This record gives sequence, C-alpha cells and structure tokens, in this order.
Amino acid sequence: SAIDVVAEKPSVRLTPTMMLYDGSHLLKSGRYLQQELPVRIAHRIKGFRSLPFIIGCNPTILHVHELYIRAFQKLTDFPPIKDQADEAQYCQLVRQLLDDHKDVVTLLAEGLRESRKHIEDEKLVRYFLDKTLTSRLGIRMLATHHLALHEDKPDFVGIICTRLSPKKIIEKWVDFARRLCEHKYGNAPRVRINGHVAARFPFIPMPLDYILPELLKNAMRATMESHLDTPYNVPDVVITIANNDVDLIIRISDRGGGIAHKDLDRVMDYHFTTAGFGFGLPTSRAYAEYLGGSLQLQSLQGIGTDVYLRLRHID
Amino acid sequence: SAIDVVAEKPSVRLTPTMMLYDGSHLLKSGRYLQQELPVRIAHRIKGFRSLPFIIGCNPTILHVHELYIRAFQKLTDFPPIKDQADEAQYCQLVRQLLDDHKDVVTLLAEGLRESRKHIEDEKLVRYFLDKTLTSRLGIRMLATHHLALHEDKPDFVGIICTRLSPKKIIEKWVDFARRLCEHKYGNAPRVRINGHVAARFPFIPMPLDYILPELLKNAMRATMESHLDTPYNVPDVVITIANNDVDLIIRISDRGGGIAHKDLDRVMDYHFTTAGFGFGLPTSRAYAEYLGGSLQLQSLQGIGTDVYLRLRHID
Ligand SMILES: Nc1ncnc2c1ncn2[C@@H]1O[C@H](COP(=O)(O)OP(=O)(O)O)[C@@H](O)[C@H]1O
Ligand SMILES: Nc1ncnc2c1ncn2[C@@H]1O[C@H](COP(=O)(O)OP(=O)(O)O)[C@@H](O)[C@H]1O
Ligand SMILES: COc1c(F)c(F)cc(-c2c(C(=O)O)sc3cc(F)ccc23)c1F
Ligand SMILES: COc1c(F)c(F)cc(-c2c(C(=O)O)sc3cc(F)ccc23)c1F
Ligand SMILES: [K+]
Ligand SMILES: [K+]
Ligand SMILES: [Mg+2]
Ligand SMILES: [Mg+2]
Repeated sequence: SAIDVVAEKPSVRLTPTMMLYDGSHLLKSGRYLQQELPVRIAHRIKGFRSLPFIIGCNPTILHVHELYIRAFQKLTDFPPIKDQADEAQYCQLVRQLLDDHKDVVTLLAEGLRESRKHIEDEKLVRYFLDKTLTSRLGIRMLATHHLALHEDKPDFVGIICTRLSPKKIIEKWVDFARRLCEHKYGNAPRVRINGHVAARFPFIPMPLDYILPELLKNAMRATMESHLDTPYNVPDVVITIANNDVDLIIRISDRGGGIAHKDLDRVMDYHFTTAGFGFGLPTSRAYAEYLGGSLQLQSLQGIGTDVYLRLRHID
Repeated sequence: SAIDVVAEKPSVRLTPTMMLYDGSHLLKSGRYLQQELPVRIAHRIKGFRSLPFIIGCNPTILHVHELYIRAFQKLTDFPPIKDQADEAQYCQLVRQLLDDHKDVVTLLAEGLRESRKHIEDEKLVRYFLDKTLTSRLGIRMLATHHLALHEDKPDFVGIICTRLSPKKIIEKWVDFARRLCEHKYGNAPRVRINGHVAARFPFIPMPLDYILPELLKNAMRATMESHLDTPYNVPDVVITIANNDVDLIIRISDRGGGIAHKDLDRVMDYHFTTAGFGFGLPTSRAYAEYLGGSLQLQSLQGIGTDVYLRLRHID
C-alpha cells in the first residue's frame, strides 16, 4: 500500500543547469535523492501493476517487477540522512542498485518479446517501454551524478563534463563499433568526422554513451550487409557535428542501402529487426526526446540513410 | 493457443432485420451460432488477457476469466451440427451457458470495484466494461433467439415480438420498480404514461428489460430521497413515448431534485454512486449505443431530471 501513497506525490525535476550550480552540498544532494527516488520508483511500479495481464504474468517481467519493489523497500527503509557517515552508507546502496539493475533493458526486451503478441493493443508496450526506459535513464543520471560529486575529476562537476568534446566522444564509440563489426565481418567502414570538430561545451556524456554506439552499430551493419561481395572496400560512414547556441546536432550518414519503404513504418517499434534485439532506434529516440532533443531518420532507398541526433545545450 | 487463432477470424454480425426473415431453419441457425459464438468469445478472452495486471489478478476477475475459457472449451468441443438430434443437444449447452453466466455483471462489478483504484489509467476499465457487457448482451440475444425459435409463441419470431407495445413493457417494469421502492420507503411515485400509448411495432424486448428497470429505480429513488418529510405524497414520474419511422423515444421525467453539477461528470462512470452498485447508467448507455440508439440526460438542479432513451426501429 506504500507504493500508492508515494506515487501520489508530485516529483521535483532537476534540470542539468541546476545540477551544474566542506561537503555540505553532498548532504543536500543525498537528501534530495532520498525524497525523489522513491517517488519516481513508485510511479514505475504503478506502471508494472497496469501492464496487460498476460505480460505482467511473464516470469522475466515478474522478476524485474520484484527487483523494483525490492529497490523501493531498500530506499524507503534507509533512515533520513543526518550526517556525512549516513550519506557515505547511502552511496553504497546507490552503487548496489546501479549494479543490480544494469541488465534491466535486456530483461524487459526478452520478457516482452513473445507476450507482446497476445494483447489487443500493442501500443501499450510502446508507452510502457518509453516511460520505463526514460525514467530509468533519469534515475541512473541522478544516482551516478550524486556518486561522482564525491570524485575530484578534472573538467567534471558530477557527471557533467564542463568541456565536452563531441568529436572525442564520437571517436571513442567509433573505435568500439569498428571492433565489434570487424569481429563479425572481417572489416568495418572508416568513419570521417567533419563540421565543428573543435567544439567544446558543458554537457552530460551518459545519454551519448547509449545513443552513439547504437546508431554506429546500425550504420556499420547496414554498410557491411549491402557490400557482401567487397567487404575489403566499403563506403565510409560520414559524421557531421553542427554546434550552435540552441542545440548540438550529430548527423550519421551511411551508404548501406537505406531503410526500405515496407520497413520504414516499423523500424521505430521495439522488437522490430531485419536480422536482433530491435531496441536501438526506439530507445535512442525516447532518450533524445526525454532530454529535449530528437532522433530523425532520412532514408534514401537504394543508397543509404542519414540519422540526425539533436540534443539541447545546458542553458 | 486456440484463443489467439479463433480471435483472428472476422465475425459475421446479425442484424435484427435478418433475424426477422420442417425445422431446416433451426439447423442453419444452430450452425451459425456454432461458428459465430467462439469467435466473439475469443475476442472477449483476449480482452481479459489485456486487462491491467492488478485487475486480472483479482480472484473474482480470475473466476469470470476461467468461466469464459471453460465456455470457449465446451463450445469448441461440440461437434458440427449435422442433424436435428445434434441441434437439440446444442440447445442444452446454450441453456446451461445462459444459466451459468447470469450473474457475470455482478461478479465484474465487484472484482473491479477496489482493484480499479490501483491502476494508472482508469479509462481502460470503461472501455473493457463497455466492450464486455455489450458483447455479452449480443451473445445472450443470439443464444436466447435460437432457443426461442423452438417455441410457438403468438406475436413472436424467436425473441422478436412482432407487435411490441412500449406502453405494456413500460407498465411491466413500473409495477416491478414501484414494489422495490415501496418495500424500502413505504411508498413509491405514481407513473403516468403519455404520448404514443397505442404504438405497436416489431421489436426485441430484451434490452428494454435491462434499461427500463434501471432508469425507473433511479427516478423513484431520487424522488423518495428528495421528499423524506412527505413520503405519502411525492411527485409523479412522467413517461412520454414518441414513436416515428426512424426511432422509438422514451423520456422518463422525474421531480427528484436533479443530478448536481459536481456529480454530473461522474454519473456515467461505472461504480459511481451517491448511495449502491453504480452500473445502471453506464450499462444502459452502452446497451443503447450498441443497438444504434442513445441515452441522454438533462439535469434541472433543484427540480428533477429528464432521461431520454432512443432505440432504432427494425428496418
Ligand atoms: N542505418 C541504417 N541503415 C539501414 N537500415 C537501418 C539502419 N538503422 C536501422 N536500420 C533498420 O532498422 C531496424 C531496427 O534497428 P534497431 O532498433 O537498431 O534494431 P536492431 O539493430 O536490433 O535490428 C534494423 O534491423 C534495420 O532493418
Ligand atoms: N433520475 C435521477 N435523478 C437524480 N440523480 C440520479 C438519477 N439517476 C441517476 N442519478 C445519479 O447518478 C448516480 C449513478 O446512477 P447509477 O449508475 O444508476 O447507479 P446507482 O443507482 O447504483 O447509484 C446515482 O447514484 C445518482 O447520484
Ligand atoms: C525505472 O525506474 C526504476 C525503478 F522503478 C526502480 F525500482 C529502480 C531503478 C534503478 C535503476 C535501474 O533500473 O537501472 S539503477 C538505480 C539506482 C538507484 F539509486 C535507485 C534506483 C535505481 C529504476 F530506474
Ligand atoms: C462476454 O462474452 C462472453 C464470453 F466471453 C463467454 F465466454 C461466454 C458468454 C456467454 C454468456 C454470458 O456471459 O452471460 S451467456 C452465453 C450463452 C452462450 F450460448 C454462449 C456464451 C455465453 C459471453 F457473453
Ligand atoms: K527496432
Ligand atoms: K454510475
Ligand atoms: Mg541496432
Ligand atoms: Mg441505478
């Protein structure tokens, strides 16, 4: 019954600009998390109680539901943070929860894959995954930021990098994606980065750390699958960075044949794949829209695809 | 898995005009029911599988869900009707199902009453009850009509009365409602019937048999509750019948104080009551709209309420 009571509370949202602005600040941050996390968690548990019956009964969905109830119990059992010793122990609980739930997206994807087909309105699944995954991103950002306030890392204020270079973060994920792709196909497309390659601004890397490898793996696979006769010489994937006062734009352009007309209306659905998870595109778009940006696709059937990632700047 | 297969089939709808138009017709009717009933039932079972998890888990909701699966099993186990002896036994199954499920509305109302409060979007409950109760009405009409084709009742073709008198059916339910009301309050309002009191036309009485006592019990209770100082002399409930080529209109006008402005936006919700079931108004409106008509309310706060029941004629 505690879930219904806590879910009726508002929810004080923290904007990345508020996050940017002795150890007294650690106690105020700890107390904010103590009051905020159970409220966000209770809304998500209410979302699990509302899922279509045949889906809620799935053993994997039930397991994630139990994990989330257990997380609510541990957080609500923690006594109010009064001093530094209390805040240090609360950090341990936050680390444990971050670790215990690192594979939640995989569990949700597999628990929903077959059960999803036995319901009358599949759009409930899109709403549920969008709400759950974006709240999970927001929760993981608040939790990781609080922990990182205990570090003395240059160019960082918690998880906010004060001098983020989009070129360097893109390069980090290009090297990761090229290695996965070379392991499966024997080669990977070269990536050229152009535009505002020297841009540097305050930014939270965490959402880029999910979106970028997802969009890079897609562009590289499409390129390899459409050039099977010449895997040793495939067209480059071209990334353009456009930086302005309102937003950061990253366009990832490939020559991997495009997204077919018959598939275009389904690529943004969870579980849809032409391979195998089918989560990269709908999750990337939900994450981007949650942070005030967008993910837009331009398909040139027979040639390739342009993917546009737009993320807002920190005021 | 048989439910998902049968739910993908279309559904041949029977219009009351088709119903109006040796015993060969009994075998054709039996075979129609044999193919039609499991299709309608499979869609309703899919609706139960899609209900919010906390509702689907309710013991009473689970019981109705089990009853409906068992009904699907018995109907799908029945071998194809080839002769008169097969059709006679199928009639026994239809009587048993009509009897086993006579209290379904009560079970659904009580299984949904508390569980309803623990979900994020209560409008799913309105859609579910509207879809389930109207399909149940349609199924009970098809089943009762087939059985009544075995009777030789004057002025009837199955459940279709060829010379239905709205005044006589209104009077039948006025006597029933006045008795319930006199038992609780010591008196009941007199009912005057005016308008097309001599009208006679082909019509199916069954939906009037649900709607009329529901609207009569409401008008009588409102009248008694707003005249507690003079229960021996309360204003009459006035019913007007308007018959034309397109529809039959029955207006039930009372002087029971009206429906308050603060309640008006909730009276059409299932479970809403100022007493105690809270199903009479939303069920009556779902039934009327299902048959091509409507139920409209006009409230005169401080004076009384006019309820307008409109039902289409049989072409
Ligand atoms: N750059 C791209 N070029 C061509 N097709 C693409 C591209 N990105 C995505 N797609 C198509 O969209 C589908 C869904 O992508 P995604 O959600 O990442 O799932 P997955 O990668 O598991 O298939 C892919 O299977 C593929 O058919
Ligand atoms: N004729 C009427 N006059 C005044 N109030 C009415 C009338 N009919 C219905 N109501 C109001 O609408 C509510 C809902 O009616 P209904 O769905 O029949 O449920 P119940 O009869 O169980 O209360 C009633 O409790 C009452 O407040
Ligand atoms: C989708 O919303 C929920 C939720 F309902 C929940 F019960 C737990 C978590 C959650 C983590 C995660 O699912 O990955 S990590 C983490 C770190 C914390 F300190 C507190 C909570 C969490 C969450 F996101
Ligand atoms: C809401 O739709 C359903 C349903 F899913 C179901 F399983 C059974 C019935 C049902 C009756 C009832 O619920 O009252 S009576 C009856 C007589 C029959 F011959 C065949 C079926 C029924 C029904 F309506
Ligand atoms: K997809
Ligand atoms: K009501
Ligand atoms: Mg992908
Ligand atoms: Mg009533």
